[PDB]
Amino acid sequence: LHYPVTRQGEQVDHYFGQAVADPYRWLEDDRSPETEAWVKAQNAVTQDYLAQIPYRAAIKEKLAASWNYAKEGAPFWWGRYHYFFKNDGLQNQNVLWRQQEGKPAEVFLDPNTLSPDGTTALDQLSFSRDGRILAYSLSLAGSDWREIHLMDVESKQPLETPLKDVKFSGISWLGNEGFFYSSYDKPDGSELSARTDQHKVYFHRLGTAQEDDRLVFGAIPAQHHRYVGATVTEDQRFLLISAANSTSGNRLYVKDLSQENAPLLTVQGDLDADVSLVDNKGSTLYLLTNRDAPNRRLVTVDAANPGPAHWRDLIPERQQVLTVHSGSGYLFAEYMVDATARVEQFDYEGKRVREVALPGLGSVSGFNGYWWDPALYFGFENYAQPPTLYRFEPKSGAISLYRASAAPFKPEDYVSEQRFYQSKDGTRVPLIISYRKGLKLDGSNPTILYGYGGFDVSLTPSFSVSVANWLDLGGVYAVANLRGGGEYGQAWHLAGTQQNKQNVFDDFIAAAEYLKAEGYTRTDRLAIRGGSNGGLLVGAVMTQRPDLMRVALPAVGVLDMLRYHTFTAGTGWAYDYGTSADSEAMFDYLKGYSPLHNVRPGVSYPSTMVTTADHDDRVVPAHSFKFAATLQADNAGPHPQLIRIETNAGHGAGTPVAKLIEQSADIYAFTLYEMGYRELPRQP
Ligand SMILES: O=C[C@@H]1CCCN1C(=O)[C@@H]1CCCN1C(=O)OCc1ccccc1
Ligand SMILES: OC[C@H]1O[C@@](CO)(O[C@H]2O[C@H](CO)[C@@H](O)[C@H](O)[C@H]2O)[C@@H](O)[C@@H]1O
Repeated sequence: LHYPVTRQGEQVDHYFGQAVADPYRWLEDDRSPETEAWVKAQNAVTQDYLAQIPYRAAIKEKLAASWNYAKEGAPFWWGRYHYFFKNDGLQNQNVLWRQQEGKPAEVFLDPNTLSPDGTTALDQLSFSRDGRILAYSLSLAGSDWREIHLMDVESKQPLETPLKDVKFSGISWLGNEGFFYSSYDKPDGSELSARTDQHKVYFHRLGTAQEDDRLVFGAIPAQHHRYVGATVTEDQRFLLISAANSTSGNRLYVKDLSQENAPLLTVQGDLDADVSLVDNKGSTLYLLTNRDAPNRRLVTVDAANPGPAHWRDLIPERQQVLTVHSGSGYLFAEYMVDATARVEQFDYEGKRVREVALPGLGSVSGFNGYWWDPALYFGFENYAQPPTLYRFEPKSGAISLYRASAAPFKPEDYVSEQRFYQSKDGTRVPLIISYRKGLKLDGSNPTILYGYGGFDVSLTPSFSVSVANWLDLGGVYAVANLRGGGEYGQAWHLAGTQQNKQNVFDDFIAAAEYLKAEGYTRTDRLAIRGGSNGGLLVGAVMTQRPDLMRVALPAVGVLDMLRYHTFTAGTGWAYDYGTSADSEAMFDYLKGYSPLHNVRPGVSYPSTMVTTADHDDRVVPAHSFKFAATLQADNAGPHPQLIRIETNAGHGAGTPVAKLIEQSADIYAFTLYEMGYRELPRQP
């Protein structure tokens, strides 16, 4: 195996006076011909390696055939039409259809006709109140940047010129006059890696040029924030503006639109808690918050004097984490019970109406709608159960099947069991293990252990065609609900942040030890996988315990923990990670686990396939480039250290089906091949 030559530069950084060498610093320049040439060379080596795997084509065909079935989402009613997304089976992007009573359904907006390779994706959709205009945002090549387009709803004709430089933005209409959106000024330098830290809310009035858009929030010094959002309430009475510097905690302001020149009132003026508006009933605001509530609570307050001192509990905090949805005049409290959903229906006075029975143990979607929706829809799924849609009539509580899955997977063929293993410090951590029935605990099953562990993100059961295929190939898929996550509230999250981050890695190592001890797998039949913060997870575990697994799959990972805060909106992760600029203690702790700085020459690393994408502006690909370069230079063992750079794709959202299939095929082929399989374990 011949890796491309990666030169080592002379760059040396200093942290509180301590020197740290960065030989691959030049790979951070995403626009240099040198970096572009290195990417092509690496991809060529990776493709040549994968080309030697005899069953890679079979895996890809197996995946494509099983993915090829009709899919349809819940209907959305607006104006004279009902809108719904559909995919005939293998369309790169889902298609937006619509239908009005008395007439046949028709294609309304087909993203597949917007690019030659299915890489342009539809993100936000927001109709004007009269239903005559639609504003929608599009992502190009998968980056976080967006363009907002406008179209006449009835004729489908494009209107005006698209708005540019939109990012991390919703689209909220003020009647039919125009809409609010968020944007960062175009950075000087590469828009894919340059730092952006001053998010602004603008208002676009129909019939004008974007340059004339009114600046609403975020320009004056006192309002500078890395993340800002503005939403007009359903009744058009209030404008809510949220503002934050990190992914946890936010300020919230409310402006009475009924009053002329109404001042911005402070709902929450500090960043010590997360607070969001669920809905409003007149001047009464319903807020979901973790302020003085680790597992969250729902409170109410009058918009005229909305401060925290006046918040009153409506749904008090419980032992389980709360999320609140609203629709049809009811509040739906979704609780997490060991990472699985339970739903309770409440009226706006906080009185419990009933518990909503769910089809089983898994995740739910939906239960969200307007006060005027006669019925609500919700979806249910888990690792062995493809998404199923149900219609729910809130008043009677009647539940009916709206759409059964057309997937070629039979839930009854699989086992999905939950266990709680002990981490190093004694903490019991949840683990959901899925596989085809008939499995023997003889320690030989090829297994993929997946985790994330951070940012209050909870890994609840979800159906994946790719995962189901791994199970059909005879594999075991195990998902750990590591600390750092939000499964058990804020305490669970904080136990995996800053100088406690090692707890997350310890939790993951313990999951791997449990799977081996119980006989599901063994060292040479184990692979670990994770993306973004989960990519860091894999990078840290493989550098700390390179003997623990056979295969490491870090996807779009944060791997240079000393410089991650210097790119795009990376500083927004400082609440979870801390930064090398915080103090000598934080710098030492970060350097102590930073994957890039813990690869050592002479060590034999497991087979690794680092994956990233050229338009990933969430986590710049340079993290992956420098890490892969270091592994190729330092690895002393016989196992391959490869990097696969997806072209015309980003962090992940909106990736076309065609690319998703190729990626999964490459990952599974590589994993089985590195585990020594000469043929597939089961008939494809
Ligand atoms: O191609 C299948 C791979 C091998 C086994 C699990 N896989 C996955 O892709 C799983 C299931 C869906 C999310 N996922 C994943 O790895 O996500 C990584 C990620 C997480 C967060 C942001 C970007 C990317
Ligand atoms: O594990 C042996 C098995 O591996 C295969 C398929 O990958 O070839 C590998 O091992 C060979 C040495 O036995 C190497 O020469 C070859 O490059 C490597 O891919 C099978 O051919 C062999 O039976």
